[PDB]
Amino acid sequence: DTVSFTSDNIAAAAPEIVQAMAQACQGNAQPYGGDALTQNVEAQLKAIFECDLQLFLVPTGSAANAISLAALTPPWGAILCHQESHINNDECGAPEFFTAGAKLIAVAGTHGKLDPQALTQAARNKRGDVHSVEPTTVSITQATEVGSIYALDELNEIGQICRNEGLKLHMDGARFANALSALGCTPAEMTWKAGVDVLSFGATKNGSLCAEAIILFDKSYAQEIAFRRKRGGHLLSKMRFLSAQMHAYLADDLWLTNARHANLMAARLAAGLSALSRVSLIAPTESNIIFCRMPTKMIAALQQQGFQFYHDRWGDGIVRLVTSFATTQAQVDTFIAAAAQLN
Amino acid sequence: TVSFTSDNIAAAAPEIVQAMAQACQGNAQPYGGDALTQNVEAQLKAIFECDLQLFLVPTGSAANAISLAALTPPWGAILCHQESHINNDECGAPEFFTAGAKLIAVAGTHGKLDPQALTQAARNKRGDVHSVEPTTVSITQATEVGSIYALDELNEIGQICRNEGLKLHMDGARFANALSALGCTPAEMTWKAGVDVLSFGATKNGSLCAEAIILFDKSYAQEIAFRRKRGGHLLSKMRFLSAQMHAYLADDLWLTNARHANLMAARLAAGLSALSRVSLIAPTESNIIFCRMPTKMIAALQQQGFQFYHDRWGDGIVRLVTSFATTQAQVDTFIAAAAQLN
Amino acid sequence: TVSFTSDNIAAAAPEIVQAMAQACQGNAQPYGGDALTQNVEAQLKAIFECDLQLFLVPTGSAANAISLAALTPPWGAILCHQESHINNDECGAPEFFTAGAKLIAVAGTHGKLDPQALTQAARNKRGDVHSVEPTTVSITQATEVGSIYALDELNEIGQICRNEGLKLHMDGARFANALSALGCTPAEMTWKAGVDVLSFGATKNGSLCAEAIILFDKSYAQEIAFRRKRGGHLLSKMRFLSAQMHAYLADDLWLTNARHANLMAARLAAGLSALSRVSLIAPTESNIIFCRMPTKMIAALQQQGFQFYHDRWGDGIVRLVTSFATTQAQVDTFIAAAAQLN
Amino acid sequence: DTVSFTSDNIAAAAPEIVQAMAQACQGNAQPYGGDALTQNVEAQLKAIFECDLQLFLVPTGSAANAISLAALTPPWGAILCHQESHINNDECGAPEFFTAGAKLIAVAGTHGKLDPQALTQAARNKRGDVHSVEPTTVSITQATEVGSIYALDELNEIGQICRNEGLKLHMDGARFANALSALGCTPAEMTWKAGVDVLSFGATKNGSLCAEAIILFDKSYAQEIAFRRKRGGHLLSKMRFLSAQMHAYLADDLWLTNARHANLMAARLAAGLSALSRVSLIAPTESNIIFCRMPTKMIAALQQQGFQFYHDRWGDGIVRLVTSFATTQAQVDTFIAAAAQLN
Repeated sequence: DTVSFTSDNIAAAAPEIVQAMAQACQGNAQPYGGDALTQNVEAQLKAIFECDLQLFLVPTGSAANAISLAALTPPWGAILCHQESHINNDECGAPEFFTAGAKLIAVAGTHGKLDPQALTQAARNKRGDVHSVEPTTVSITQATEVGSIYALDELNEIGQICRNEGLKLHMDGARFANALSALGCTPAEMTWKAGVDVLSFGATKNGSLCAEAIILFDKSYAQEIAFRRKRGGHLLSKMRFLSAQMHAYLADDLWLTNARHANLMAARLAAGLSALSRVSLIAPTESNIIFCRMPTKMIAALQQQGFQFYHDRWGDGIVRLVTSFATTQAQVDTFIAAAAQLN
Repeated sequence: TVSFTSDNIAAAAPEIVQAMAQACQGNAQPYGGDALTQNVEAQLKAIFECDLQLFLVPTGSAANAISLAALTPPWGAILCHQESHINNDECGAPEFFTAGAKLIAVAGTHGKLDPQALTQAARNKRGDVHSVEPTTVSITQATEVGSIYALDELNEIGQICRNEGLKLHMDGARFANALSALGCTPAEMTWKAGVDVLSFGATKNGSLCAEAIILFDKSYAQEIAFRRKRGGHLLSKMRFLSAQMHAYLADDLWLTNARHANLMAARLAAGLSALSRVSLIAPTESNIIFCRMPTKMIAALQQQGFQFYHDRWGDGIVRLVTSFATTQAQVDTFIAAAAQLN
Repeated sequence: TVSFTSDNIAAAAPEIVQAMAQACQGNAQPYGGDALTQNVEAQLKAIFECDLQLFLVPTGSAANAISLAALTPPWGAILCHQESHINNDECGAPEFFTAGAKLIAVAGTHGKLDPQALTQAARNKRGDVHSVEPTTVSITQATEVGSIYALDELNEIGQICRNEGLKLHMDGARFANALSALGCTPAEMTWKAGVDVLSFGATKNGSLCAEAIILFDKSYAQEIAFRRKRGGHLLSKMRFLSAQMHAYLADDLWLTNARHANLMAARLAAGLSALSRVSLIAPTESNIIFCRMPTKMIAALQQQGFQFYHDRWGDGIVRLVTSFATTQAQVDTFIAAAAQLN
Repeated sequence: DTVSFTSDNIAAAAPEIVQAMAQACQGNAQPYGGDALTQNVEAQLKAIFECDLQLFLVPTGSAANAISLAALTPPWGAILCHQESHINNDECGAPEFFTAGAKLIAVAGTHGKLDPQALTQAARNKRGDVHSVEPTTVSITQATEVGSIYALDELNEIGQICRNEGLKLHMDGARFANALSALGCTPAEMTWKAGVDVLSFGATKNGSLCAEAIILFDKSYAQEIAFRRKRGGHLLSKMRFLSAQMHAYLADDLWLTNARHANLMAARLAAGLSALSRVSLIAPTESNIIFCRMPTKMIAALQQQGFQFYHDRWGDGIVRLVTSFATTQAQVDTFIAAAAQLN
């Protein structure tokens, strides 16, 4: 039962990250992010993104989305996003809670990526009608929930659509490092250079304990996010224990190394499974998330052998396999050999 | 730099950070599905001598707002003290989670609620559709100024909530500091007095960010679970919040850390009150001291590297907060520096 | 000009404005304490053949938002059609009153929910703390596309709500148009089918602004009474909202206005459908008609002075809505003008 | 049968008000304020207040207060008002609901007014503190709930405080005309000349049915008030029947005449009572609201004779008497004669 591909949050934290917390719990520090360790992490993130920004460390990626969307969306506003996006399905209405009831309008798109024409139509729809909610913000997940990745030309176009229609762009980066490692571009080209204004920098699924970051590029919303982070109960007094994780998460490119390894194990797992006759991939994997089609008997037999994964959410035969930074080749190859015998 | 500003400046106890290292191995079911979250819940059931449900949260203000949101309707009112944490230092976190409930201040001394004023506030404009209806009460134990409710005052507040059909929530951010001074069992300070939901605090008493919502009336379990997730306070890697709480309760570490913090405040106040120009404004009950000093003493102590809060309550008024990590040398140093400036 | 945009452009019925002048004499107890508001409620108890509770509101959007808010928790979900009014033309009024409840669109043909698609959306991710919990269903009768739920279709939805622990709300802004086309009793259309709260619409059928929240499950009476006051929908001089509803129901005037509106729509649809280039999306059931016209014909009718809503649902799709004041000459003028354009 | 002085909401409309809705009935009109009568009413208020403004007709004065405060106050903001204000007591948290949970902070003051020193102290309190809500808006009631009337000097002083502290000033004017008639000033001097940004122009208590007006002087919140009026359910389709009330309300100075009559019948009622030996006035009468002390037996006898009033909400023997536009000199003389016989 120890071989699981349900999610990347089942894994523990990196040894370098837990040791940073043990080295941080020394002496006294000014609470609520006014310490020296938090200032170093914000300055380090500025050099990584090659621009000025403001750090808002939060304990949950869902809170990183809800606080970000609340600073940009008025209660009468609308948040354009994908139907399968995380803010629309697996947050228990956390955006609707923080935005004081702003509506989330699902926009058509393939492979978890917003279609540019469908986004422009949704943005201009009923603009000027007092009887309708007004689209103000667009949310894109990078990497997407279905294991796909926006390319640089796909991100730049969405940003331009936001510019032309007066919309704000928020990037859900719970698996940000997986998309960055698969493209090899700089973090700036994948964020603010493409038009992203607020970024939900995710680190928990990539090796941290709970240290998530709201990376704000448009500092005009700084007062909003700061007040809304405290108002939501996400301003921790002993902040240095969340910035200790992020400091080790960014040191020596540990975050890039962890994400690269997770993407390799997923490509190895998808290669071994798609080679089977009765198994097919819904799309070639680009991150650490795999969506494949297996015969229904193969799903039940694999779960009966101890393998844990997510099924029966996206239809019949659809199985989601997610690797982590701590996934070993033995775990991947064992899952391949087990499904091969059933084939 | 010797500081008595608050207990949130200290780190965690060495056992707390080490229990996370042991929990940092292997894979575990996320969002509280691990056996460690089940253990700390079963451990808290044995401590409070009753059945309960645990909801770990990162901050104590989140524990308050989530607890109050499960008990208070939007058209309801939360009866609390004027100087309470939920009414001042949360940026309207209760008003946010409760979908706009109204916090009504109730008169009282030393951050405590007066039973007469509470009864008059609970019965004000009952049945009137034009006014918000009182529904819940919030008390802080120990209070924001370090005062401690007696078990007899908690029973009276609890009986008022039963007579008026209200719900009782306790802000236990410094729960351990009040429990050690009373020497009573946790059950007598909570559900035996009538407390329905408890914000079990541990951060100030030696944890990194382990706060707990202790629900005694399990009829609100579905609302707390949904609102904690809806508010973004449901962490995936729960075993790292549970590992802090496991070491926090193991071998009575929380009772020892609190007894040490309360004891260090007693020595600091007794040594300062022995000075001619230094007097105590209120008797020290937990780990928060309120004393009066000469204005030159305050500036001279802050030039030497001593940190504390002063202007927030008056001229010459100085607040000193000791934590589990304040040493006997740090207490005697601040006293000797004040004695020289005397 | 001759307009078929909506039935809210119409005047007030002469009997409605007459009743307001008959009620502007003397004093009366405010906020519904008068004898006229109590008479209108008792008059509705006899019409619906059951005990109920009346909550007069100035707007049908508020009637939907207040009703759904009393039934939905903030972490809950409202199951409705994609083209429903609460999901399109209320500026998030349900999301506002419900403190951010998520409106989930359920598949359905001709603006009517599919029973098999509704039962799947209710069971979907039940027990998942990460997902919003479906709590209520909202069906519009008559619907926005001009269709009408039959009695067997209303009872099936009511059974699915009872099977999945859901609460049923009925949007009845054009409730009378659906009742007159079926000829059944108001009880058979509402609570007998399983409806728990009804947005009884009267403005579009000849009233100025007297909308009514008819509550059959009186356990939510306290919620609605507090939420319409909390939303600013509790008028002091309510005897002038109940004066409209009294004349609205007097001598079956509301049934006479609705029957006339449906007959004028059947006349308009018959003449247009007989034309060569004009097609009906579906046969008309209420006072609302959706038809397909050539693009040149639409602009030509707009250039002659005729008013209707277009380019909101597609190319060539035109919505024509008749009112109680629509004359046969206005209808025959629109038929003759569109016929000349062929 | 019963001669009541409970409030001015028990009365009906002026004859001109109900006759105006009958004339605005005939014909078809564009809904949701698109008709010509709603525009003409807005044009009249531009001439009455001698400035450019925007009109938002609402059914209740609580809706006028809550919608106005929601446009000015952010969710983390704070509303400064009096403890006994209508928004803090008799609206069932309507301001808290429309503002998405903004806090209402009570400011000390006498006769329902705000003290300038206590207001500056509440505005400067805990500025820049992220843990505390930030004061953003001020709300004053003219005339106050106890019938007291702000002077023009007191109104201008509060306005400069709002400008010195970056605050927005909203005025609750449910009995606006009662205060305007006694001061004898222009409507502009009472509102925007003193710094009022949005006004809850009240008319129901002065002879209307439900024609309450949100008058916006700072049209930067125009888009926000329109969205918040519709989102709250206060955008009526057949608005030509709310503006028809307001057209007759403003025609031929009917609103000034009704308010003067209400203030006159109150001054006559207070003069005849204070002359009696056993009933005294607690405060000088300024508008249509009176406060007087009576022995307990006189209250019970007046209650058994049919007279209606509030008698135990403020103290021992404290009786509040409220006159309206429909109060006659026969109704005033009858109440005084009955109380004189009891004396």
